[PDB]
Amino acid sequence: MKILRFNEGRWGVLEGELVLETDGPGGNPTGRRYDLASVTLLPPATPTKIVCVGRNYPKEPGLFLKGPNALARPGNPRDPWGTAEPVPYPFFTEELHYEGELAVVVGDRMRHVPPEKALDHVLGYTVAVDITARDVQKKDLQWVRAKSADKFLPLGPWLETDLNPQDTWVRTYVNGTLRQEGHTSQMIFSVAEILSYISTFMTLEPLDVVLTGTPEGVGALRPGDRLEVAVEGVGTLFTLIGPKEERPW
Amino acid sequence: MKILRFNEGRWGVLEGELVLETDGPGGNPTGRRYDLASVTLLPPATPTKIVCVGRNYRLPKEPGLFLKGPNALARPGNPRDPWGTAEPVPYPFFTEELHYEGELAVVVGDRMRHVPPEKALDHVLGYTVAVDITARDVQKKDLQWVRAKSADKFLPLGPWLETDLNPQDTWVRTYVNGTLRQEGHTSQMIFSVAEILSYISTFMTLEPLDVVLTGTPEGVGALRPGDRLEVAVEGVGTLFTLIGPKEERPW
Repeated sequence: MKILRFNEGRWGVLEGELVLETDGPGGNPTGRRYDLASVTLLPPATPTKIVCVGRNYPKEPGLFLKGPNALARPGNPRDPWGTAEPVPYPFFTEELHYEGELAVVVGDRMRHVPPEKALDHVLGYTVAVDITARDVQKKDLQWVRAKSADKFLPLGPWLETDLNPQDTWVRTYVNGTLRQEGHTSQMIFSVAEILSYISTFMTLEPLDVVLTGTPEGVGALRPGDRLEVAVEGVGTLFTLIGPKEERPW
Repeated sequence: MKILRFNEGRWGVLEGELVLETDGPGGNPTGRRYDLASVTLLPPATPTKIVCVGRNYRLPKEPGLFLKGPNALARPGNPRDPWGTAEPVPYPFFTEELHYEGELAVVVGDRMRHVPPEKALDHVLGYTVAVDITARDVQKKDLQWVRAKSADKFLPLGPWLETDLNPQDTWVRTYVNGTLRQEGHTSQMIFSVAEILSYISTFMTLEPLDVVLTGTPEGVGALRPGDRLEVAVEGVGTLFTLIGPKEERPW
């Protein structure tokens, strides 16, 4: 089942081309319905925090954080490039990378949850583009500016509630050209193991977002570049890079 | 004035020993009042994120930064009964090098994006106190300081925020089990509060009620289960917190 957030933070379930509004994620229908093209798609979550895995394609998962300010609206499939929220090419970097990833939206609070019970706390899966500024990532104290600058996390188009996270494909296309491709069965740490690990020291709240890592093929980006990340059984995330920004003031 | 959050996420202003409830932070009074001793003090903010500064007391060219998730927030001890109300910070199973760092904390009032240093402070709602709990061992080995700085309860915050203050003219003092361990004058900050907020805003938009930590003075030492911590910031207040028993295997 596809669950989405749209317009002024509304929730709904996608029924073909019809968006059936619900009271809360996957909740009872309110009675309103909208044509998919007529709504403004939003990241399918309202996270208190975003936890991301490093190399996943290490005795334990490497983790880093992104603030919610990194979230960027996904392009509406009915009009991709005309609606996707642009990721400004930062003035502080010159090594901007992209990383297509499978993303997890937590459904139930998780604290000290064993691997075998981890997926039961998942609301659904969605797609993300972990934007990275590699040049500052090497010289900064921590990856704050490198991974958590504004819009460094396009997320969407919606989440799928029924899926086998360890058996799906992630394909990233840059300007129509396939640049990344990977099978989640090749994950060093499974989604379940990742969520479980995190829960040992950090409680995951309902609707928090967890990035599962990026496959091989990470390349550079240029202003104007158009990205398309398709994840079998989930959906396709459309996002693009905006023009180079100048000095802040 | 002193603004606080209490009970079921209610906001209020402090007058002596009375908490006067308001509609939002510093908002209109509702007409309800409570005795301080009768309410459950909460961290004075509901941050979308917590941005922290690294070394900042007397050298880096730019402020070093790191994040903490809201899960790190821990209730401040109520000044009317400190040790009996403060939310304990469990001594984690994953570390054996837990350290304390008392710090001045800032609570953002108005959204900040590309704000120059000279306009920074005008966007501040107020100032409060914090203890940046740190697990030093994992901090050296892990990929990033996630469990080193963002483990549950790694951020006691409170007791409340002060709206009227000169951030660069106050003292931060940390006491452990009745003994002074840290003492720093904020005028000795490498980066001023205004510069820190400004810097952050050049790439990261700060939302209303986000929290920003401004670094810690010398005196960072090791903690032990049962330690009673007090961080006093002149003109702001005193944050009371404590370390709980060491935890064992997660499951």
